[PDB]
Amino acid sequence: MDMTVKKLYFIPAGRCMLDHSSVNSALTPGKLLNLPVWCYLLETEEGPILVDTGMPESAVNNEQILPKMTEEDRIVNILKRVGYEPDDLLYIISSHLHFDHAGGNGAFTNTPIIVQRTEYEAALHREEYMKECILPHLNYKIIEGDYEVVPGVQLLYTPGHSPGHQSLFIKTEQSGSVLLTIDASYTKENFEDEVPFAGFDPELALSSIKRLKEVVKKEKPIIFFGHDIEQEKSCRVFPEYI
Ligand SMILES: [Zn+2]
Ligand SMILES: [Zn+2]
Repeated sequence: MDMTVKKLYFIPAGRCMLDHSSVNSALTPGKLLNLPVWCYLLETEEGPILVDTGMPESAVNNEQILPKMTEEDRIVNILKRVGYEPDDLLYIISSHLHFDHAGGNGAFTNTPIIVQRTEYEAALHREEYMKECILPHLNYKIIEGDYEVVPGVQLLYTPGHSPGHQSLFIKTEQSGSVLLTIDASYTKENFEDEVPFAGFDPELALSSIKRLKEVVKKEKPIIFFGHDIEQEKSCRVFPEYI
């Protein structure tokens, strides 16, 4: 039997202000949304695993897209609070390399950073990628498609929102099956109702959602969305875990 993840921690990593048309492509632009930024910490048998690394420190007190980030929201300060130094981490998982998911990746210079090849290669070329998110000499562990990280921790390839976006399917000891969509769906309605949202390839984003729905049919997991203001406040967050 595969081990489950001992603890899954949801960690607030600051916020990001966007036009409301980013959670619903049909909306008349002109209203602001203040979205939560997340990272996740997985305690496993072989060691702690961090999923995403917050915003780049150039966003600290430095707000189309307006980062709302304090010093406390820097990944190493998050790491201090959880009780680890970067080198304690078994793996870093980058769901993708957008600035609000990979901006702290430079803090981890020894830990393998799991990233999809299509994401990594896009970040080497596409304009939307900040250098903080694609530093050249980190220990990248480049994968393609679905991948088991450690027993209990699986990566589901869900491109569309970005060229190589990936989501997480986790089994925890306390909660059983958990799906973290990350940016494969910002909100429940992006997923449930297939309300269109911001992305590199919306058509591919839809098929990724359709694939996740096949997984949900079979596994019936609890699902946590990437930037969901409605779901946010009833999540148990660090120091609590699920
Ligand atoms: Zn994104
Ligand atoms: Zn995001």
